[PDB]
Amino acid sequence: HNPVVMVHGMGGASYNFASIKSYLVTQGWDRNQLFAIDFIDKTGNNRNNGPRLSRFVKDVLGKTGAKKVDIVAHSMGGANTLYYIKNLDGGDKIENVVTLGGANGLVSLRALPGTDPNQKILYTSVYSSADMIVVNSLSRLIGARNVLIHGVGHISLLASSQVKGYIKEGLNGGGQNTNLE
Ligand SMILES: O=C([O-])CC(=O)C(=O)O
Repeated sequence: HNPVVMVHGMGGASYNFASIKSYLVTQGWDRNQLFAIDFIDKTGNNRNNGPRLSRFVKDVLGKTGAKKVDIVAHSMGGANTLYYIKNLDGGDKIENVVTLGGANGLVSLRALPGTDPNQKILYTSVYSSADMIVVNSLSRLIGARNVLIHGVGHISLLASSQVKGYIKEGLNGGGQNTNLE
């Protein structure tokens, strides 16, 4: 497995991912390869969070020696991740992306393939018809594996067993990117 970088949303914190971390450890990920960022700007502005994410990923690669990271992102964390890929230095550093209720369309409505010609970035976008915070048209990405679930609220995306199964599938290479390179 690649190291996993977990990216919180507006008003969030690294401890938002505590239950997802516990799940992944019981499914075979090493606790020492799971990394969750804490942004300073809790309002989610890309001009702050994009560069902070860039440096965090650089640090993770430097301390693990991995070639690429995988990303799990919640709400505005999805937009921050896409900004890093689109405008900054993330195009060749990411393999698998999973967004949970992502506010992705504030940056892109396309699953951006990145810049490694040997390997397109693969995406799973999970969103819920019961999400009262992020409308689903912001979460769906053309070219991704888009997964619509029902009955789970925006915060419960971080606890739901059904959501965790899709995270596992995405981190094991089960996302998609059917866009052109
Ligand atoms: O694009 C690159 O590989 C250079 C880079 O990540 C950085 O400036 O830290």
